[PDB]
Amino acid sequence: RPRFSFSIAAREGKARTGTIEMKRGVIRTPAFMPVGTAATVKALKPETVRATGADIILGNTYHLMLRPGAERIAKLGGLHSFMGWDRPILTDSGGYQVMSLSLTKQSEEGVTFKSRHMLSPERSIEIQHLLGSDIVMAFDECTPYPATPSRAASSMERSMRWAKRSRDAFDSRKEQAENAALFGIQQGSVFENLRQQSADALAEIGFDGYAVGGLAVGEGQDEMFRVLDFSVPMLPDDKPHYLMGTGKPDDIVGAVERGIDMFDCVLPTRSGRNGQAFTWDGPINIRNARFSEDLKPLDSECHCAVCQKWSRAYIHHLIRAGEILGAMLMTEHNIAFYQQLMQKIRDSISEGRFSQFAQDFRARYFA
Amino acid sequence: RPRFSFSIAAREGKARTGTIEMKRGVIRTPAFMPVGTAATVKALKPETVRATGADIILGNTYHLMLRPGAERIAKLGGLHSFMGWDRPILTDSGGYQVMSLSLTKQSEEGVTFKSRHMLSPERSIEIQHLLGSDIVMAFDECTPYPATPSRAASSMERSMRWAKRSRDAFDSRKEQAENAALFGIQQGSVFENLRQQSADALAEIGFDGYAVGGLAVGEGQDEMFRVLDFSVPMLPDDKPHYLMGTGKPDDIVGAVERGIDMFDCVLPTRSGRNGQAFTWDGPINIRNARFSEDLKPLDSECHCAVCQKWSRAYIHHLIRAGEILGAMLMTEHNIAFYQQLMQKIRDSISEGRFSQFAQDFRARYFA
Ligand SMILES: Nc1nc2cc3[nH]c(NCCN4CCOCC4)nc3cc2c(=O)[nH]1
Ligand SMILES: Nc1nc2cc3[nH]c(NCCN4CCOCC4)nc3cc2c(=O)[nH]1
Ligand SMILES: [Zn+2]
Ligand SMILES: [Zn+2]
Repeated sequence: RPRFSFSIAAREGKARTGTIEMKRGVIRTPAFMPVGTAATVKALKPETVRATGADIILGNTYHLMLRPGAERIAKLGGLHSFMGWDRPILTDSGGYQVMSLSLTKQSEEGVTFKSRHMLSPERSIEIQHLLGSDIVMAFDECTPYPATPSRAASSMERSMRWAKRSRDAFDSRKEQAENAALFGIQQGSVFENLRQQSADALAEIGFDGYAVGGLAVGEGQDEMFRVLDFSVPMLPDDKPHYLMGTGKPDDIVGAVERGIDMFDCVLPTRSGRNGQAFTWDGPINIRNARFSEDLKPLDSECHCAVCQKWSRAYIHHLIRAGEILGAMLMTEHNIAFYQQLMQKIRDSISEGRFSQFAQDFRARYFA
Repeated sequence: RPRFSFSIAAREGKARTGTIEMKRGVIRTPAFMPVGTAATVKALKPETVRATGADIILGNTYHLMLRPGAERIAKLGGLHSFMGWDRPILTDSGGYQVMSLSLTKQSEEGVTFKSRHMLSPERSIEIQHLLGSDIVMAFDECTPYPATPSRAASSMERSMRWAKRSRDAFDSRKEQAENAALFGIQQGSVFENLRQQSADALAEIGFDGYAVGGLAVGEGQDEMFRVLDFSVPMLPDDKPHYLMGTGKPDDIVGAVERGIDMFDCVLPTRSGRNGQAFTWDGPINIRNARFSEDLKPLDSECHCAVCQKWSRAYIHHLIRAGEILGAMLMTEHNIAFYQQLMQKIRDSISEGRFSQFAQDFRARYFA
């Protein structure tokens, strides 16, 4: 397999389906990436993550540099070996904590977090090298929402300067440049002209893929969709488009309708541990007393191992009792559900009936 | 398979190895039973419990009657169906909480716990029927340690009266009597004459197996062994002997040397979640900083899936980070270790070299 090759097999309107080939494996798109922030997809063995259908998982520069340490992971043979996942890993650059943990001194050089730690385009790229990430994100600044046009512009301009520095850092590291891929991240808040400037800047630098950054930060679905409407067409058509931090199933569906190829969110894992289970008729809260004697599986159509074997009643008991198997079963099902969602999306695009699928999905999910 | 058949295949001194055949499966003895108090062996799927080598698991009348409820579990098709374990289940009778949660009003009729709940020989037997346990324990009173001879005698005499009531309750329930087995529980504290009276009383009533109760309650290994020395020979030789609540690996080994066939303890599961891992060179605490960069598996000889795939360093990180996969991996290994211990015990008895195995095990484990 090549370092990186993205091929589009089918389209319907702005939506597309295809594959990313990398050295550690093939990624089917549109893809959902389970989040493995602390070098584990919470409450799941990697074999189980794979069994649900995941092709790639997400790691995090910020968290892994704090614990257990980037250099330590490298000494131990890299993140893949460490956690026992041998397929592709995408790592975020720490740019989102630059905003969410704002503990912080910011400058053109980078960000200092307070023990004190530094992040910069160069250090972020180096850390992702130490981890051995397959898909490296540029170091950026996720602009807070809401932002004035002036502040959004200043922030986006700094991010584009940091994007160039990330590109150069990545390329100066021979082994990284030859074996991994680098994605740039578009910023510009909700403003069309700034999104355009950012897209132009990123394309001039040149990346393997392009993420839409700065969204899923409280703007709401209407506004996110409005921004995607003009923003995704700005990006190179022949490269993958990654919407960072999205999201709920309806968000994913609408985003694919608008040209997005890649997704990540903690929702299936986190909310799984909190008792929310996704079904084709919408989410349920398994803690609810109405499930105490319900012998049906979490979802009536789901093909996952959890739904093959255990009842709502049992999982209800486990979650109420705070039992670890509760978290395990809920999380496996929720991740399996998301992967079944992506599979149905890929198949419907391949067959030219994605518009109808979107319509059918929503009618039932929000009944 | 029969309702219950215990066959002894080999002996060495007081130790023996053989099988218990029941309708839901065969139990190899000496056996270790993982504890599944809240209708789950904590942090493990039943398939994983089986993969470690377990033939039978332990459930608890007291806990399951409180949550989720005995009648509810019965309406849902029984404990096996509920939790997804289709092999034998032994349930304790609630007799040990009669002492540990002493919240309690006690009388010849039974025990009232405070919502208020009642337990008695008749109610305990009924609850274990509702759960669908394969091996039912008689309702007893675990005498506190230390106890005066007079108080130990009074308590033991009440337990023997309760043993008769349990026998009669069990036999009056046709489906239970035809499909499950009933074990009596010896009491009498550390006093030889009272242990003898209890054994005589239990044998006169007649049970499928006999447990040594009232031990592993703070008496220490020397005293426990001293009591086992004269107590186990009092029990019917041709029936299984179950030492309740034991224990550490050295306790198990010495107990088998003294004629015990069956064991249960929370140690591998509970201490597993707390970071203690069992190895042939003794337990280690994986939280210790010395394991932060240790690439070796938890144990160098262990055949479990955990030791095949992940390092001490990774599990150290997970446990320090409070990650659920940490508990999962530690628990799987610890239960696998206990089952490997039992297997080595069975094989050494079969080959007439158990004495040597005991000696070799201790020399290395306590080096
Ligand atoms: N480097 C980089 N990473 C991003 C990551 C993002 N994540 C989100 N939204 C979701 C945030 N989650 C919500 C659930 O709790 C955890 C944080 N929005 C995100 C935006 C970015 C971004 O612009 N840059
Ligand atoms: N019905 C009945 N059940 C028993 C259960 C016993 N368990 C123990 N010792 C271990 C207690 N564990 C120690 C670890 O924390 C949980 C309780 N000792 C036990 C003794 C009995 C007994 O005499 N009767
Ligand atoms: Zn499912
Ligand atoms: Zn192991």
